[PDB]
Amino acid sequence: DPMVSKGEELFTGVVPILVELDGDVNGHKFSVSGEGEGDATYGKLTLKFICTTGKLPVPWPTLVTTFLMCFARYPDHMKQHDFFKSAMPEGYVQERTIFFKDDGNYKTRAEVKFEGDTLVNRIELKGIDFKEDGNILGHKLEYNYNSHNVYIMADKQKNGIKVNFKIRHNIEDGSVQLADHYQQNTPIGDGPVLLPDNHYLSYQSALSKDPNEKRDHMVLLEFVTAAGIT
Repeated sequence: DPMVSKGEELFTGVVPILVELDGDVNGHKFSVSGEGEGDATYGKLTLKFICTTGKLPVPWPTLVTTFLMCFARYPDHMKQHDFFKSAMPEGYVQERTIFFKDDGNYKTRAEVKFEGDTLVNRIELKGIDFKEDGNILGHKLEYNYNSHNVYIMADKQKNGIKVNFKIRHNIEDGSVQLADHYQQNTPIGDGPVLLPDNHYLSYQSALSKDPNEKRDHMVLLEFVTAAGIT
């Protein structure tokens, strides 16, 4: 498949990754830069993020889903369903609303595209209607992360996809903070893209810290594999 070849071909080895985020949550402004690498053959991503403005005013686990689905491992038998890669190098827009249960919401807009050999994720985030002393602005979420399926369907009319999933963030008291994700992606270029049958991505994410790093930061390791089409 001379299409599967093209995007495939852009992702067959280790690819450098840059991430930039500009954020405002209830007027608390912040910026984050991230670097690392993706290896889509194994569904593997290794990333480190730095708050460049000082203290991050929301919990790092809240930004995991915002901070690269083109690095998912699609089984050979499902390569016709990989929208993300098909959209490259010109890229795609990823928009979300993230509804924190009994709290505020993030709205994000990201452009994911190649800049030379580097895969870049540029993000604008706005959060509103958060509680002062709630789980997010009150920093009550644990520094950990649960494994999660992400469900993908075609959105024929935006020539793209829609994505939906729930994340449960562990709260320091032993309870959980639901973060209900609604997502849409659309290609940036006018070139043909793959429009998938319904399927899911399985994600596992591990969070850590760099023992030499004194700035507020997060180290993220993610494994991601497409399935649900046997």
